[PDB]
Amino acid sequence: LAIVKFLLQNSWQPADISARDSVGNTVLHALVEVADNTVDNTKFVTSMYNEILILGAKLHPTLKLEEITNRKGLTPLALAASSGKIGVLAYILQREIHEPECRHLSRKFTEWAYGPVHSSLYDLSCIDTCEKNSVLEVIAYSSSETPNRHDMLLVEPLNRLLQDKWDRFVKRIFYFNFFVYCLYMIIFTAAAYYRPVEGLPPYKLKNTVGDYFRVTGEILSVSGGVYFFFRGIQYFLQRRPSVDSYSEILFFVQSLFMLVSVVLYFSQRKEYVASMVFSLAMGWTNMLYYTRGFQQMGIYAVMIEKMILRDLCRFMFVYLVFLFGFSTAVVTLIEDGKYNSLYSTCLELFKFTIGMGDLEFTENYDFKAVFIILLLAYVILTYILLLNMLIALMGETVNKIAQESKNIWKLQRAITILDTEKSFLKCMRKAXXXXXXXXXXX
Amino acid sequence: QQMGIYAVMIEKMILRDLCRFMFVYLVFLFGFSTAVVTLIEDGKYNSLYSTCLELFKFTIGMGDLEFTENYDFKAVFIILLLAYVILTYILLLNMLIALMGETVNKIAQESKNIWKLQRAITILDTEKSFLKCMRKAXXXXXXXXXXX
Repeated sequence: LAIVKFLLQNSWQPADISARDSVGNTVLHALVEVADNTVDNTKFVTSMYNEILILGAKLHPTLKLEEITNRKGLTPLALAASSGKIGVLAYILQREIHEPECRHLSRKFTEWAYGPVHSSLYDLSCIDTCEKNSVLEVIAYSSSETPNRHDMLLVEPLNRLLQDKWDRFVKRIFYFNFFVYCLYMIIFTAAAYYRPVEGLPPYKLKNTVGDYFRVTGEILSVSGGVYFFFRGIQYFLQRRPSVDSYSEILFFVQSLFMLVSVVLYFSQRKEYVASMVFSLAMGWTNMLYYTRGFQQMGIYAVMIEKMILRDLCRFMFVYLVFLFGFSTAVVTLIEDGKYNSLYSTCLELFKFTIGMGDLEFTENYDFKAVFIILLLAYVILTYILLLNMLIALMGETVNKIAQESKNIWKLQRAITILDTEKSFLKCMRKAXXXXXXXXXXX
Repeated sequence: QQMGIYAVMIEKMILRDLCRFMFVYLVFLFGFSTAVVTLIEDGKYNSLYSTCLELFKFTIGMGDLEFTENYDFKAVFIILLLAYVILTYILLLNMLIALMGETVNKIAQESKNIWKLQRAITILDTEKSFLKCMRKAXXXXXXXXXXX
C-alpha cells in the first residue's frame, strides 16, 4: 500500500492511475487477475482495490475507474466474472462507501432502517449492462467448464435478482413455452401413431376427415421441427466454437432427426420411419429438460443428466467389454442353432443383466457343463461384480455432491431466463435493487 | 419405535417419490412406448396399451426384450429397446438411490421424533375423542445427577 500511495502522491512523477498494460488491464484489472479465491487472497485484493478507488476519488474525481475496459472489452467486474474470481466479484458488486465524494464510487446504498430492520440497495451495473455484457450474462453463459463458475451466481445481488424476475414476469412466460411444446409432442406422436399402414405410402393423401386431421398433424410436426433447427443454429453461431450444454445439444439432435425423416419420406423410402421413430423418442425424453426447475423436480433432473454423462463412458464401455468377451466365448462354443451368431448369443447374454436371463438356454454345442460354468461366472461375474462397485462410487459422492449440486439447477433457470429476455427480442423489460432485511444485531 | 420408524419413512418417500419420480418414469416409458407403437404395424403390440405394458415388464424384472416379431426396420427397434432398458430403469435408478443415500446421511436421524408426534396426536384425540371422559386433569420427574 505505502508504495502504491507514494507512486500516486509523490512530487516527482505521480503515477497515471488509469494506465493500461499490454493486455488493456489497469491496476483494478490486474488485481482481479491476481485473485486466487483463497480467503486471505480475497481479503488483501479486496481492500487494495478499495484503496485504489479511495485514491482515485481523492486525487482525480472525474475518472470513472471501474468502467475502463481491458483489450477484450472487459470492465474489472466483467473480467472477475469471466475468470471465476467470485469473492472479488461479490466484493465489487456489494461494496458501498460513504465519504465526501463517496456517492459516485459506491455500488449500493441503504435507504432506510427501522429499530428492527434493514434495507439494502444495489446498483446494479451487471443487470443493466445490455450493450456489452451483464455480470449475469457472462455468468449466464455459464458454459461452466469449471466447477468454480457455478458457485458465483448465488446471493449478494445476482441470485435474488434472478428469483425476483421469475415471480413478476418470467415464470408465466416459461409455462406457456412448456405448454406450447407439449402440444407439439402430442401431434408428432399422433400422426406417427395413426400413420397409414398401406405400402408405398402414402402415396398422396387427404380423403375424408381422418385424412385431413392426420395431414395437418404431419405438416405441423415438421414445422415444429424447423423451429428447433433454426433456434439451434443460432446457438451454434453464438457459442462457436466450443459438454457445456447437453439440453442444447439434444433439442438440436431431435429436430435434425425429424428433418432426416422428412427428407426421406418425400424421397418415399420405406425405412424413413427408422428416422421418425427416433425423432419421436428423442422428443418425449427432452420433455425432461423442460420441467426445470421445480427445485424438487429440478434436482432429480440434474442428477440423471450428470450420471448419464459420467456413467456410460466409465461403465457402458466396461459392461460392453464383459458382455462382449463372454458372448464371443459362447459363440465359439456352439456349432449350430442360431445361437452361434455373435448377435443372437450376445442378445441372449444381455437378458441376464435385464432380469430375464435364461441360464442354459441352448441345448446345441459341445463340452457340456463348461459352458454353464462359463455362464455362472459371467452372470456371477459382470452384473454382480460390476454392480457393487458401481453403487459404491455414487454412495461415496452421496456422501457429497447432491448437496453441492442444487445450486447447479439454479444456473439452469438463470440461463433460461437470461436467454428469453435476450432471446425474447430484448423486448421492453426492467432495465434499483434492495432487499428487505431485518436482523438484530440490535 | 422400531415399527414406527419404518412406518414413517415409507409414507414420507411415497409423498416425495411419486411426483418427482413416478412422473419421470412415466415420461421415459411413455416416450419409448410411443416410439415402439409407431414401429409396429400389426399383432396387438401396436396398441399403445399393450406395447406400453410390454415395456413396463422390463422395469418389473420380467422384461421380454425383443418380444414382437411383427414390424419393420429390423434391429433399430432393438437398439430402441436396449437404450430404453439401458436408459430408464438403470439411468433413472442410480440417481434415485443417491438422493436417499444423501439424506441417509441425515433425516433418518432427525425423523424418529416424527413418530413421537403421531403417538401424541393419537393420544390427544382419544381423550378429546374419548368423550373427554374423566381422566387425569402435578408433574415432576425423578432425577439423580451429580453434579455433587
